[PDB]
Amino acid sequence: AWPKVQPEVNIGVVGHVDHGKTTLVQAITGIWTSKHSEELKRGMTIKLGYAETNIGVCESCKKPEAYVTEPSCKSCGSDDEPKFLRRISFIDAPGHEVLMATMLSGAALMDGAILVVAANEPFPQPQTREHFVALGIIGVKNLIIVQNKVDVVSKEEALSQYRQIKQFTKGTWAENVPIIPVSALHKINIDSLIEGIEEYIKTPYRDLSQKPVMLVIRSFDVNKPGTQFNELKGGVIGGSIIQGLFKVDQEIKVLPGLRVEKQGKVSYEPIFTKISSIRFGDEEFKEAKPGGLVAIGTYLDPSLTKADNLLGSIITLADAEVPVLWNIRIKYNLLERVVGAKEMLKVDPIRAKETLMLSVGSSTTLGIVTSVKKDEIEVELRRPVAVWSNNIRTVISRQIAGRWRMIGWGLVEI
Repeated sequence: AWPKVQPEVNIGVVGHVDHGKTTLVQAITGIWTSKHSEELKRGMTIKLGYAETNIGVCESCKKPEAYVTEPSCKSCGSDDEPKFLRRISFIDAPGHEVLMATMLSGAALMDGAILVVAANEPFPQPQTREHFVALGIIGVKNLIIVQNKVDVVSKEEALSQYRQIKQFTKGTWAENVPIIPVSALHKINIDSLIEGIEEYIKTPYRDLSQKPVMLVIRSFDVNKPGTQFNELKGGVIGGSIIQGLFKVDQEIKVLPGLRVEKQGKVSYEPIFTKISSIRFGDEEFKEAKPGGLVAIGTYLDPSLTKADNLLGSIITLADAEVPVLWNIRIKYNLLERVVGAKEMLKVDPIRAKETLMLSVGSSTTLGIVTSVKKDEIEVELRRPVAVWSNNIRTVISRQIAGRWRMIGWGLVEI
């Protein structure tokens, strides 16, 4: 039989627009990501397209048709349970995305991604061009492009566009990202896509002994109304554990933690508690490894987690040693120009004393530059950040126009 495991990789599905990639996940998995009642029935995630699947292969059958997301090979005249390969998860932002300071999170929670482009529209649309650029800044690796809606266009018109795409990736990091053509609506060529995810978005190497760290992307008071006081449950933390391993019953802390205002002056107190449960989807486990979105029960005053109070923090083992710097040094690489408004605008170098909005892990906190050099800048943060590792990639964003737009990335120095 196939196992009851947690997902081991997160794949971000970055689409052009609407439910034309909400149904692509829905097609690979069979459980709509936008407006999924899986948030009501174990799976609370706002704005989150979070769905998972098991991936197997019928050894007895030919590829790509040999891949299955189900324990069955009937698809190809075989009653042999197929081989299980892994369980994966997809993440994507609903319809007119809104992936401004939300997509930046995917940076940490994304072992690879999928950029879906409409095959019956001119390539590359505006949104597509920039989506492309955001994946460079995010530093996302494994990428696959998907020509959606190819059954609505001629093999030649489909092939023609293919060319433009390859002629766009020509020169950039995605020089050779594969382009897989499908039809998410009427399910055309979905097998090749599963074979593609298997070949191009392999699960990255994991060191299960590394300092356990988890990025909290959601948190809340799981209790319902009318609950009798002596029957309440501790706050629940939702997020993706990045490195390390977390077992139920461990002593953990939350960084930066709880904001304190004593003596008129603002300070942060790390929040300690213990793990009461680990849950990946509908299934409860005992260990949480990097892989999908995990819901963690705690002994925290629900009042501390209610309405994502903790979003942006990071969970680490109680004893871990993680600094939280109100001031950080960054080895950056700015962007030449950024598309927007009329024609693809130019980026001004880092001005001293200007306000930037940087994002470490799942925390985008803005600060003030205090020092500027060719490769390094020093920023005075509005809120402290927990620097769990040394070269934690950061995304620098300036408010060009009225929108906070990405102007480059950088590595945090310590």
